[PDB]
Amino acid sequence: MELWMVRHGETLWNREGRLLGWTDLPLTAEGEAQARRLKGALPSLPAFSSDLLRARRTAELAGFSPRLYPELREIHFGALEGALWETLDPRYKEALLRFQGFHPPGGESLSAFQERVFRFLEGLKAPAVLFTHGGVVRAVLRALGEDGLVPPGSAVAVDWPRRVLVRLAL
Ligand SMILES: [Cl-]
Repeated sequence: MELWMVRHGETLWNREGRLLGWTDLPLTAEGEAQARRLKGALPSLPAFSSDLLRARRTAELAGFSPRLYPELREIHFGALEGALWETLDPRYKEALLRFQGFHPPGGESLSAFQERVFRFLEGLKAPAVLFTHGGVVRAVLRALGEDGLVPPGSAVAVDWPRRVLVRLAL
């Protein structure tokens, strides 16, 4: 199944290196511009979006009218929401870099997070554009053997559950 995964545009925390999960931060001005540049650049397929503001806004600016679904949310960082990456306890940093064995206090375990994400992908019947978050895009790419590092406001197409098709960074 062809699936376009769009990482929402820049927020102040994506810029200052602060963990951003369920905190409902808005896109920066540049983040909004990144979203606007996607309009007309992505296939006009049916759209689905995380319910968090920044994701919904990116969809809107990119010319879409997505159905809001919480399963597309970034992982919940719990007590570590907004936590500065610099001073993040080495154990969390390591776990987050390896993308495994990470369960932020009060947040979701990486296992529960990836389960709701892949469960959502399994429920899709026809190709679509998913306006989501960095951790979601990363989970998908990692499962596919490839790096899950794309920049904010960018999109990557994947033929789930097989491989990556194209990476769009404008
Ligand atoms: Cl993100």
